[PDB]
Amino acid sequence: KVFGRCELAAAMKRHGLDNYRGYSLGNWVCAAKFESNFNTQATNRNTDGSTDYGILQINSRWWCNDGRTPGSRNLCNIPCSALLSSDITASVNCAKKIVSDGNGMNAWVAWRNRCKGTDVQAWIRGCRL
Ligand SMILES: [Cl-]
Ligand SMILES: [Cl-]
Ligand SMILES: [Cl-]
Ligand SMILES: [Cl-]
Ligand code: NA
Ligand SMILES: [Ru+3]
Repeated sequence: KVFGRCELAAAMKRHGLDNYRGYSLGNWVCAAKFESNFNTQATNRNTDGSTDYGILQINSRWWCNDGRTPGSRNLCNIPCSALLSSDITASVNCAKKIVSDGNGMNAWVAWRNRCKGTDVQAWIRGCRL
């Protein structure tokens, strides 16, 4: 599914991400924009052989199992394919664990490089939330 900006904001809110670990909804929307362009089916191979999956480009090296990432973990206890679903529940639940891991949203390099410190509230501007 390719979400609209306010559609995804609404879904993330409904799923408990608004201010999760102190990160306003705009931060989550901004991260999703630059990780996946709001596309739940987004996949990208990393140089290390791992693959990132979904709306929030969660990595197969720690967080989900894809059967092809040697020496990896599956800390979210899910198949990476669950992260490509139109239903964002699995991605949100796993992102909750990632952002709680110690470095907050810096775990998402594109959040750090493109969202951090910016006017992230722009991302939820005009949404009925
Ligand atoms: Cl915000
Ligand atoms: Cl699996
Ligand atoms: Cl959903
Ligand atoms: Cl933090
Ligand atoms: Na894995
Ligand atoms: Ru839902």
